[PDB]
Amino acid sequence: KVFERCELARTLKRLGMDGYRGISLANWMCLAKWESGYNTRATNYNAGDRSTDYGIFQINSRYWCNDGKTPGAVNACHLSCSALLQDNIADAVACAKRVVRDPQGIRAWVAWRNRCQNRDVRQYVQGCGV
Repeated sequence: KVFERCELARTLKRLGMDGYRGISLANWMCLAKWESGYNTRATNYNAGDRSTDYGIFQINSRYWCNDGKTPGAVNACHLSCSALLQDNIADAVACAKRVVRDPQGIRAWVAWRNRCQNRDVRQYVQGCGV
């Protein structure tokens, strides 16, 4: 749901995202701040695009998961977009991993290279109390 910044640090560390694919949770948490404000239920919609963002990392339902009746959904994460907004973060993390597993990495969302493009984001997870 709508949690705080420190919760996101332990949330990704509990799943194993802390220091995954060469990136650190510090960059992953700084993105969730502007992406959904540390909110898993946060989801964006589309106007005739068949791509609804679902999850704390805003994942569209046309190239990552399928919400239910989305034909464009490629099912990259292979799951339900609705689970990404649910309290369970496993779908948000499992689908987020697939997004960074590509050659782009953590550069899929523009908000990451706008406020965290190779910036000092270590303070986001450093000093949380894990």
